[PDB]
Amino acid sequence: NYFESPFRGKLLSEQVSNPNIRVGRYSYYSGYYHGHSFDDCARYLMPDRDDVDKLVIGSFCSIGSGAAFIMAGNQGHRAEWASTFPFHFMHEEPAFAGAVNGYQPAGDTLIGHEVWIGTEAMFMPGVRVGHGAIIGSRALVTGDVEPYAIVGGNPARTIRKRFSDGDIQNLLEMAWWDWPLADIEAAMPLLCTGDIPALYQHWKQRQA
Amino acid sequence: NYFESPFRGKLLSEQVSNPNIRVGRYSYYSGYYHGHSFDDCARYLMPDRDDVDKLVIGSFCSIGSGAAFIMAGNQGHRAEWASTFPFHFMHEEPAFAGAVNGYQPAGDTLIGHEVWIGTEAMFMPGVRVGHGAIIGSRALVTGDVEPYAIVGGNPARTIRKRFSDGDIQNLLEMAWWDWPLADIEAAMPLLCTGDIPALYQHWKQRQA
Amino acid sequence: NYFESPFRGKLLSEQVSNPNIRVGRYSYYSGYYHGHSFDDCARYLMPDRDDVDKLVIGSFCSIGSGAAFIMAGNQGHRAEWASTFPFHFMHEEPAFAGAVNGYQPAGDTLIGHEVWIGTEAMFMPGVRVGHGAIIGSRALVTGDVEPYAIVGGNPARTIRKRFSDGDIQNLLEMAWWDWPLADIEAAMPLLCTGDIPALYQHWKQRQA
Ligand SMILES: CCNC(=O)CCNC(=O)[C@H](O)C(C)(C)COP(=O)(O)OP(=O)(O)OC[C@H]1O[C@@H](n2cnc3c(N)ncnc32)[C@H](O)[C@@H]1OP(=O)(O)O
Ligand SMILES: CCNC(=O)CCNC(=O)[C@H](O)C(C)(C)COP(=O)(O)OP(=O)(O)OC[C@H]1O[C@@H](n2cnc3c(N)ncnc32)[C@H](O)[C@@H]1OP(=O)(O)O
Ligand SMILES: CCNC(=O)CCNC(=O)[C@H](O)C(C)(C)COP(=O)(O)OP(=O)(O)OC[C@H]1O[C@@H](n2cnc3c(N)ncnc32)[C@H](O)[C@@H]1OP(=O)(O)O
Ligand SMILES: O=C(N[C@H](CO)[C@H](O)c1ccc([N+](=O)[O-])cc1)C(Cl)Cl
Ligand SMILES: O=C(N[C@H](CO)[C@H](O)c1ccc([N+](=O)[O-])cc1)C(Cl)Cl
Ligand SMILES: O=C(N[C@H](CO)[C@H](O)c1ccc([N+](=O)[O-])cc1)C(Cl)Cl
Repeated sequence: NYFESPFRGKLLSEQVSNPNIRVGRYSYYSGYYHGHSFDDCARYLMPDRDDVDKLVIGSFCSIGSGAAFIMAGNQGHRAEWASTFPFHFMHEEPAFAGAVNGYQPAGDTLIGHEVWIGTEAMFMPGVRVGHGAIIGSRALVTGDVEPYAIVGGNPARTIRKRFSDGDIQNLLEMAWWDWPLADIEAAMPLLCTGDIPALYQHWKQRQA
Repeated sequence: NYFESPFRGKLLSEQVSNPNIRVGRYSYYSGYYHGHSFDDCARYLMPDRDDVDKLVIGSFCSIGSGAAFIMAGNQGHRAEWASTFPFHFMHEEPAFAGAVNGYQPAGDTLIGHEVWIGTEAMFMPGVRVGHGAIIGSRALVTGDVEPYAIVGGNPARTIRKRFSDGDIQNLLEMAWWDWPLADIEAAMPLLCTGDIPALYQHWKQRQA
Repeated sequence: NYFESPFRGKLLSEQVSNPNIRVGRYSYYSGYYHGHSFDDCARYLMPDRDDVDKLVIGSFCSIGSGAAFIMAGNQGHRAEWASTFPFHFMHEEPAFAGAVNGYQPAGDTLIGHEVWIGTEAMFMPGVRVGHGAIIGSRALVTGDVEPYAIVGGNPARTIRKRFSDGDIQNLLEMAWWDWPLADIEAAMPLLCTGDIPALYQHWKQRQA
């Protein structure tokens, strides 16, 4: 097992290896219950091409065991053609030669900052998860998620948002995830409360 | 790992081994992310009896990693009896001797032709998936699916059908999945479009 | 593989090892399709502390392969604070020193008697499943379940109850799961039917 205990995961920056996975600071993944390194979480991601959708993960994300990001767009299957069979890809059968390539990209999968993904959640290709969002365990994400939204279910739904629209707006304005570590340690006492307005002030103050 | 890469699966005809799994041509399974051969996808399927429900898979199916077909009907559990405990099966405890066998078959699980199953989809016992249907990833199929229907969710729902009722009817009439490989290669250019009516004509023509 | 066959599981009492998992008699788990012993089914459960929520499982339960019980309450993450990042736990970065511990227990997870859990069902922290309940496969349980209720889905829903409200009430009154094995073998013929009223009488009789 890549992990020594269920209670201690390892940084993304120290286990990612596919060049198409760009991870941010402090972000981590604890997958003892699935034994494999974060790399294998990005399914169907080619480390060999640069013409493909990439998995981008913000900073301070906490990724739960077994999470999975389905990549490679449609994988060559086209529901809108008469046949969803990847003829073009079965290069070993001649009959299927003239077969055209039905593959088509879906765009980078983006995971914002401070996103908490529950064990075994699965993201479809091309979705974009907003900052602070919380992805429920086993939630199957079929689309974009709003910042600070709480989703869950198959298909994933917004259960509610973490803070007030206004609070959210403030949180987005000060983007503490881009703050110099020194300021993070400074505002620390306030990061451990739900007093966004307090935190906002402390911010505005120091900015001076 | 039974598979060498996430981007290349192997034919069903070349890995199936349980006598109760009947697979069609070109149908395949790509399960690098789950390491095991297709055989273990048919859960609780006995290769030793012939008095059991069988997993039948049509031709040109594309089965995603981790797919799973729950077999053995009710497995001896009966929700309608005073106790769902398989007394009859705990043959090691005498008290549970007179226990009657609550096992009961549910019927062959049938997967039509050209069915695209998403990674980690799970089918309950006895369901029948129609031709061309698309099974969303992680979708839990609790019942029959219509030809060309797109299902997904836990429990799985029809999101929509791939083509028009009429188009569908045409597609079912020419069953290109039973066409001689030679004709398949012939109509190939048209199989890579969504012009069912065009394809229908090309068919009717050649039939002459 | 801890198991020799998909058709024969092993008692809980003979494989559990974490001191915080209290299992009842005859209860068992058949997880050949997931290879690991029941112990690893209780995720994030510390065998080293006694100040933590425990997984309690009643008697005569039939636990399906891959079932999973998410423990450790919130795991230190607090959706209601400005940041769901477990600062207090990243003890290797000084900036995050004053970080307060956001961990908070959710209470023992309780699985009543005669509960039939489907392969791959997942229970959230703190839920309490009532006696006789049936948990559908892949069902994600986000809350309490009623005795004799049938749930399923992500999130799990009650599909219906196994017996009549009255029948249920009778079943709860005679709690056959606490009956001396001798009486269990006696009423055996009636335990293999859906005649709760018959069973009730047979009970009342013998009680005399
Ligand atoms: C690292 C591994 N850790 C994990 O995977 C744990 C991550 N935790 C989760 O995903 C949690 O379930 C959540 C944070 C979403 C739960 O938060 P919270 O306690 O606020 O949800 P609640 O318990 O108040 O329930 C609120 C609603 O959310 C729903 N809900 C909770 N978790 C989920 C989930 N994973 N998927 C879908 N719905 C969910 C409940 O069904 C409920 O509403 P209902 O009674 O109308 O059906
Ligand atoms: C071999 C491994 N490959 C795979 O597993 C990939 C298979 N692909 C899938 O299962 C795909 O998600 C689908 C083909 C179903 C998506 O197709 P499509 O793009 O037409 O769905 P859309 O993105 O238009 O969304 C349409 C609806 O389908 C739903 N949907 C998509 N995928 C799923 C799924 N797996 N389960 C349930 N619902 C789904 C969406 O929630 C949406 O409706 P909403 O906004 O009202 O909630
Ligand atoms: C040890 C490994 N064994 C297993 O995992 C098998 C356990 N079996 C299950 O979980 C079964 O699916 C059940 C016992 C729940 C099915 O029982 P039953 O046959 O009475 O359900 P039905 O087939 O009558 O269908 C009734 C409803 O339950 C729903 N249902 C059945 N199984 C599930 C499930 N796992 N999750 C959610 N809903 C479910 C169906 O969708 C259906 O209603 P709908 O047509 O309105 O959508
Ligand atoms: O095995 C094959 N395809 C599967 C998907 O059905 C394989 O996992 C895959 C995934 C992505 C892909 N792509 O998008 O380039 C190609 C093949 C074809 Cl080569 Cl037959
Ligand atoms: O272990 C047992 N049963 C499980 C299901 O609870 C086993 O996986 C199984 C599956 C199917 C079956 N059948 O239908 O013949 C019997 C046992 C009994 Cl032997 Cl205690
Ligand atoms: O790796 C870590 N935490 C994860 C959860 O994000 C680990 O799986 C865990 C689970 C439970 C826990 N607890 O509640 O005591 C602590 C860490 C922190 Cl040490 Cl960075």
